Amino acid sequence: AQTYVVDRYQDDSNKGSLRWAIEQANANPGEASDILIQAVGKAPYAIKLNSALPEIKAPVKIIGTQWDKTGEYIAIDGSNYIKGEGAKACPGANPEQYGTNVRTMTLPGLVLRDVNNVTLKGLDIHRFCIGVLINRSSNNLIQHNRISNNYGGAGVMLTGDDGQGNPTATTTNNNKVLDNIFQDNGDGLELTRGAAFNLIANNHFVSTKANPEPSQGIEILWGNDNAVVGNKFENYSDGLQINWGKRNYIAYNEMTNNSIGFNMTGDGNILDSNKVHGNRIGVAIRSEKDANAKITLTKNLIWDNGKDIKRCEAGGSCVPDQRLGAIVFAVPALEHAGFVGSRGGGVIVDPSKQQKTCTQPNEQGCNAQPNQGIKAPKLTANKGLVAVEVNGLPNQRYQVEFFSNQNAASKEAEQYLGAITVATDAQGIAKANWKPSVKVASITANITDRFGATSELSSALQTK
Amino acid sequence: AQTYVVDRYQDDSNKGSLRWAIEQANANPGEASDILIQAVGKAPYAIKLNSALPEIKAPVKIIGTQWDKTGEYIAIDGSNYIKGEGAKACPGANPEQYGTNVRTMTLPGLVLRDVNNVTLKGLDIHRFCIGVLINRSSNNLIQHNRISNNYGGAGVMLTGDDGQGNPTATTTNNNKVLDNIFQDNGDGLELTRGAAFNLIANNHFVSTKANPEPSQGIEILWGNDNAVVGNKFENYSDGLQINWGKRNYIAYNEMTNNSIGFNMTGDGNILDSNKVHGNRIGVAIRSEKDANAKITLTKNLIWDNGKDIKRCEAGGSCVPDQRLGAIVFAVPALEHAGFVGSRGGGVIVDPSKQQKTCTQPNEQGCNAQPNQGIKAPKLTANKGLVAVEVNGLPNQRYQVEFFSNQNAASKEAEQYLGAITVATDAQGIAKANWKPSVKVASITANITDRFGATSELSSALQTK
Amino acid sequence: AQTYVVDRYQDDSNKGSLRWAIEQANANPGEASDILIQAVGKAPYAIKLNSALPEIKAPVKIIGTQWDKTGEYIAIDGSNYIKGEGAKACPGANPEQYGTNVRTMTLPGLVLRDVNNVTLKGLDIHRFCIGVLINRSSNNLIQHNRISNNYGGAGVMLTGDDGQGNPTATTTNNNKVLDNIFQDNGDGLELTRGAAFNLIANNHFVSTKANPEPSQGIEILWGNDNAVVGNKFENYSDGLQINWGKRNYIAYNEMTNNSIGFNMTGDGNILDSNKVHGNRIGVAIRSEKDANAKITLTKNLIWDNGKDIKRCEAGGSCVPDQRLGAIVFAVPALEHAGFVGSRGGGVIVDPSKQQKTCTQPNEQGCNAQPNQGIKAPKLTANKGLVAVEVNGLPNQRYQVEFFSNQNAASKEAEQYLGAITVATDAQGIAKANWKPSVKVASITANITDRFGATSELSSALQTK
Amino acid sequence: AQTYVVDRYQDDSNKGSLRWAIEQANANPGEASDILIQAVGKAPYAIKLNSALPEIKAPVKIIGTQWDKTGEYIAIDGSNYIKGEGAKACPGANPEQYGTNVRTMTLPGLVLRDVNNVTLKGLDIHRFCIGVLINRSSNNLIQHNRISNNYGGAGVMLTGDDGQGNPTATTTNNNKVLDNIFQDNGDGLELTRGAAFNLIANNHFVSTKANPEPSQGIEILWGNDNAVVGNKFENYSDGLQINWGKRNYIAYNEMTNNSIGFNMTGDGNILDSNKVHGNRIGVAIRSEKDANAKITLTKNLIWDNGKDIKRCEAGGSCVPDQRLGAIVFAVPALEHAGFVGSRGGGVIVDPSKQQKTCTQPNEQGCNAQPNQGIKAPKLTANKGLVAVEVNGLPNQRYQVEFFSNQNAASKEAEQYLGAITVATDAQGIAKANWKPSVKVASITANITDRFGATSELSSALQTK
Ligand SMILES: [Ca+2]
Ligand SMILES: [Ca+2]
Ligand SMILES: [Ca+2]
Ligand SMILES: [Ca+2]
Ligand SMILES: [Ca+2]
Ligand SMILES: [Ca+2]
Ligand SMILES: [Ca+2]
Ligand SMILES: [Ca+2]
Repeated sequence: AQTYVVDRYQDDSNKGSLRWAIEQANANPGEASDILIQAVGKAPYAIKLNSALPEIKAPVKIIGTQWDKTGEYIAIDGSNYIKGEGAKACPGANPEQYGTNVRTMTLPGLVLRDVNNVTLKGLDIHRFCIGVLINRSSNNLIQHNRISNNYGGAGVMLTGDDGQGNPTATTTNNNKVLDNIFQDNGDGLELTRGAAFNLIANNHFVSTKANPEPSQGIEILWGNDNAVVGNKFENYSDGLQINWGKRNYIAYNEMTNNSIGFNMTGDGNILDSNKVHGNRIGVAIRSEKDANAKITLTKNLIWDNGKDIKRCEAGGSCVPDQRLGAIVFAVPALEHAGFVGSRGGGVIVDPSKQQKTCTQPNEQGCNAQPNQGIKAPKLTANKGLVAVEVNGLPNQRYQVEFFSNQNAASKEAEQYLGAITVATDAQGIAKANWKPSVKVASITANITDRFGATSELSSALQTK
Repeated sequence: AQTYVVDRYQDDSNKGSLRWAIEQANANPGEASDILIQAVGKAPYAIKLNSALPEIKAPVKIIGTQWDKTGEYIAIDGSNYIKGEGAKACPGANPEQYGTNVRTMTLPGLVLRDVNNVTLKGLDIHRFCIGVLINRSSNNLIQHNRISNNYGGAGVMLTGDDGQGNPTATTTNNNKVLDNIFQDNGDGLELTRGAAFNLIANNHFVSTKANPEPSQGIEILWGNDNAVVGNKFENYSDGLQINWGKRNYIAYNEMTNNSIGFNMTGDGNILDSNKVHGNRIGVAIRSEKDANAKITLTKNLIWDNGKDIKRCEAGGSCVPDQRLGAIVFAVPALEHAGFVGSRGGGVIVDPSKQQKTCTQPNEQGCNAQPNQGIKAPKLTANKGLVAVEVNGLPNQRYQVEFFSNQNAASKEAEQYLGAITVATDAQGIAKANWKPSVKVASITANITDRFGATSELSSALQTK
Repeated sequence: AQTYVVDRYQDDSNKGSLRWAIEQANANPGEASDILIQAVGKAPYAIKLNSALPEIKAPVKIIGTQWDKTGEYIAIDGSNYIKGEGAKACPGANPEQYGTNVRTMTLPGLVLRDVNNVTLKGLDIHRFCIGVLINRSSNNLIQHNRISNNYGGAGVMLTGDDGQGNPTATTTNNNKVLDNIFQDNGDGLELTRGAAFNLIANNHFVSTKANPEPSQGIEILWGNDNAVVGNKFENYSDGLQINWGKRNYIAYNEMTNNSIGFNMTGDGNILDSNKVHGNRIGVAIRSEKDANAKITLTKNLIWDNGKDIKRCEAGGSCVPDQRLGAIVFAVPALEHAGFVGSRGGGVIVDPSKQQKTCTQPNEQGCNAQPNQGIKAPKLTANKGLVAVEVNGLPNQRYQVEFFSNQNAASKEAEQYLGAITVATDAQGIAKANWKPSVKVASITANITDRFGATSELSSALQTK
Repeated sequence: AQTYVVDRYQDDSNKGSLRWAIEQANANPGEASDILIQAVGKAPYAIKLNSALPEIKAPVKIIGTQWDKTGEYIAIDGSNYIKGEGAKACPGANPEQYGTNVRTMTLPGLVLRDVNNVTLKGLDIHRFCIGVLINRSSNNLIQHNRISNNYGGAGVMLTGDDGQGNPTATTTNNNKVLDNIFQDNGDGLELTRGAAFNLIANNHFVSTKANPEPSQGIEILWGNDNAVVGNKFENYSDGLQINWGKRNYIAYNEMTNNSIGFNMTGDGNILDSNKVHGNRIGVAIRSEKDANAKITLTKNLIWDNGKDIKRCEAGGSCVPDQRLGAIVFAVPALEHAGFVGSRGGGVIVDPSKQQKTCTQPNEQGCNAQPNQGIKAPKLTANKGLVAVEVNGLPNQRYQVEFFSNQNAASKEAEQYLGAITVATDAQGIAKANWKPSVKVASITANITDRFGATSELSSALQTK
């Protein structure tokens, strides 16, 4: 009824199996049950399934108990029933589409749907299409797990999908995802279709050359009001990509060796104090249909980008003549004309549907320049002070953030120096002087308007 | 019905006043209304109230519109009707008790109760007892405000109090508190009595010599499952104090010039990657009645403490012979025997109710050593390598974290060097060698057991 | 009514005959009656029956009273009505099958069925097919008898057979079989189809060249929870063979001149302190469908085997290239592919039904290596001490038993030296040193895991 | 419902305790439940109870899980609630009586009453009065446990007591007691008041100087039809004592350093092939009221006795002028006149109740010489052969067993040489010659009559 020992790694409905334990817990939906998976035989430890597990329908804890003793995971492996090679193993909702960058809820290892308060600890969710599907499911806890080699939807997919494809705002919330290793998953983790107020923190999102399609470490696709804090993202096309999700607080993450560190859209998203380095582009902000979306950047250390890392599975930058740097507007993705890379397994997008970024203000049938076309400030040396000039809307507040680099040739933002607040006059101009806190080589600055839209960096100002 | 301009700083119910606008919005509880407060007259700008505003009962946005133009706040000031000197201005639920370190919901400036989706922007909530009371109220947004000189309950109090004093878990949730300056409030911000899944981020919590009773920057008192990220905490008795709240994720905060940086209790709380420096004690972990509480510390930079900062308004360290350092167990607070400082305005605690921390095996009538008495590891220099010895329970996982200091005399944790995972044998011993990543002066380490309990730091090892 | 004298060795229903006495006792099922068979004429003494006796249906004692005076038996001889030569005299349940190694309850001398508390003493149950059939019959006593030349089912068959062929667990129990000579019976004694908690002790089970089919001294075929103690077993194919009976305690028996001493399967069976010598194989442990069966050996003296004794009537070892020794896994029997010998009189097994023992871990359609593939330990000389290495599962108890031989070339287990208890670490390794108790020539050891599975013997270590 | 983890060594009714688990299992009497006791803290491991556990009322397995990993026991300790020193801690049914040698069912650690199929594994049942009470309870399994320091009834007491003190024959049966260490228990194990068909095997029954009253390793007191095989008995007053229990098969046990090895009464008991050495008396056979009781000895190796080991807690031999040796008739115990030692804690026997052994054949008011006064045979050297003369009843079978000693002065039975069968003539005489199998120093012999009564040993015959 309440504790179920799993002392056999066979996949059948007889006492001792993981399947059995789940079927037992499911017959007591009211009871909070602990499913305790023992170590059996010798490392490595794996339950190789022969069919999909039944969906989880009780507030259970599935604990790989070996982690408590040696830090080793107990795998739950779908490779026996999920045949195929790479992303071809994972059909989408349309069966001619396959992989991770297509609508799909296919072939999950563990399904948390219409249920709450599930804990997963000590497991390796290995070689499914979706590792863990969390759908209309809240107050769950996923920590001290490995999530590996899931080549379909995502390693962990939190989606508020109502069934019909519409988002829900109050169903897939308040989940925690802590201290997990996400390795070689097409998309590491998805927050999508209304999933909100979730905490994703202190995880390692890593891809290697083994990954069939290295796409997004985290993809936020119409997911909202989440917190993404203190994670590391390596070797993906985009470390984190937002597709029209809103009001997510993304802070103190490290994004490195991706094509793009942060691939951004969506009104109200904030990147705060992240370390973004060793990418082709640090932060990209794309044009989108919502011309009132403001994407905020504050205190981010963004440096040592412009690396030749062209990796473009439904994101990233592979356009050869693409403008590189710390923060770059109007970078194209899957939905944009000019984009170079895969748009998804077995997908053809119609050139008639590919969106264009407006190059003149009155232009029609295009997405506005993002962040309402806000312009980087101008820096000039002025008798040992740094003089900043802001060009924006009239009678408005602007937050000027200053950054330094120890390399005098660098034109990015290696160290954060501090900020000031300025008010434009009736022509939209504001000037101000600012003494450096330290003695430094080059200085950049950007601005954030009253709605939270942040500009690109100014040209570097070289001192001496 | 939907937009209400406030063009008069008088406090009356006639068209144009803040009071009027709120009364109007309250008569349309279904309608989301914007209350837009204009600049009137000359800076500084203040609406000096003559009585409590009516409680907010509609999903409104109260915007100080001057912030959008020059970054200046429009104050809402209770000093006309909240007379008294210091904390004596603010009676508690018991009227002979006063101030911030007592049960109180008295004399708030704005009451958000039994209502959701309220936004406050551009305001200075000045000289009330509680600045903003959020009580059984969810999905609110408090940003770009100043919260000043509130000497009662807290600058912002999020409490699930049911009225009788019992917590509620589903009423006071999913709130955001972002980019605010909290200055000279007795308690900067409270998360209490069940308030959960809130995000408190990128705020400055500061106290000056003007503060009548400088207590806790943030106090978590039976508040749970919250995220506290990227804030700065200066000059309080405790930067952040937890009193028996559970499972809060506290990360990437700076705690400086407090008596205690983090004053901790409560099962499942995690301090991750915080900067804790210039305090008497960096992190204190108190004994408590729940002997199964595990408090986790991981990757925290804790250094330059042991300062002579004795400031003890319901927390802090003022005990003269108190052991100082980075991480210290069994520090007393208000509920503990041996404590030195105020236990609250007009409160006498009975010496019969003051709790003691057990010093001896088999001792009775006391709280166990916290974190289940976990012991710091032993470091020894060993053929150019650093040898660690772990002493814990048998056949268990332990996470050894290594820290370095560039000062060879420092015995704390200035820079985080990395971690290894070890398994104890049948006597509860594990050894491991570990080469420093860099060439450094002194090295410390701690351990975290399988339940998330983290030890104090080892003795420093000087390399020479 | 209560005592019936048998003073005539004719077989008829008139007063004085054995038949008469049994018919009389049967008409008083409530009365415990003594049937006292006198000596009549001169030795040898025999009642030569002309038809089957009626089945026994009262709690009688059938006493051959001559044993009380001179130790001579009074025979009950079926050779007049059981014609045929050898095993061909004894059809099975299927009449085209014949002999002892087939399902059969045919042609018994005395039938103890649906009755309890029968004593047989002082008799020679001679030349029937089954000597004494005990079937759904309990609390009986069989001692000081001879059981001879029964070439069908068994000399004594205790079976819980319900009639249809299914076992019963509570019907054929608590019987005792003590101080009898079982000579030249195909199967000496059977414990089968649920018969449990019986005591078989201090009997001599012997076969000579007269025996048509010398099979199993004792066969346990789905018999459980019995005790088999202090018997001698000579000249059979298997001294004692278990076929999937469970939890029998087999101890302090002598097995000699058999092809196999103990031919073992069945979860929970324990061989304790037996003397097993002068056989082709001492103890064989077969593969079986129950992959969780653990067969335990402890303190057995097993030596002087590897004899050229190929005798394989439904057991034994006749495979020419068969690995020989003290304890050998995966030896084939009747149900196994590769087996060499009779599979039963008039039985053809289908090559499609013959079971194979898996030779690789992932192999399909085969029985696992028995005792879960437990491996013999490794012995090495180590500064005059004996160093043992165990390779097993991680964090487990193993019981290492040491044995010596006075012949330095012997690789078996002549004398039992003592045991130690070791705990494997996280790689499944344990080492231990052990000084011999005596000064001896060669040393072997085995291991028993926590589930009671015992390994084969290690390579011999010669001390020099 | 089915598996209950015990992860806390506190004694209370809250989740995790042993008490809790038992209360839970008791509410599902139909469910077979596993109670799994974890290792908690550091070795040694003990649950110190504060009150009696509730009686066990479900077919549970109580497993100390640590044994599976390192061979260590988890103790269940009654010393907190069972105060007193030594046997004085344990009142009997009469409260002025105390200890182990009195009617008592007081203060058990685990009560198995009116319930079946209980397994105990991996535990140390420490410092109760009765360790485990098995009373009207069957098909239980007790293995791999320690049973220590129980100074009342017995370490393990199997009794068919109906409550009033009357035996039951069908209630306390088919239990197994295997591979346990019984240490410093007053009475190691009891089979009493009708308990039958139990198997007690491969246990170590040991007493040290710590034992307050070292009485009987095993006491059989009106227990019947049991098997006691392959155990070791050291340092008690009697290794094994039978008090009027019947038809027990006691075989292949080692009895050493006791005052008496086997202290015997009771019709139908058989001692077969035991090793009895280093005691004051090897085997004692007492007089008793049942003058038809026959006690059998066959193939026992009994030598090196006559040691000065006077230890007489309700058995043993302490009479100073007592006849010593291998097999001795008419040794007194508790119920006999002439006895020297304790007759039980706080027991006074009335000299009017003390039984006397008849010294003349038709003497009145006394117990007959045991084994019907059977006389040892007479041996004489006869031209290199050994001539035996038997003096017994007329026209009877006698089984002559021959024994040798390698010491020519020894008059006991060190090695078993073989047996012959003789028939007395009308004067009760039988003579026979017998060549020794080996060349040996001295030879003894005894006889066993047709009813199973065995004599003492003859005078030794010295061969030269
Ligand atoms: Ca994607
Ligand atoms: Ca995806
Ligand atoms: Ca406070
Ligand atoms: Ca307060
Ligand atoms: Ca057979
Ligand atoms: Ca047979
Ligand atoms: Ca006793
Ligand atoms: Ca007793």
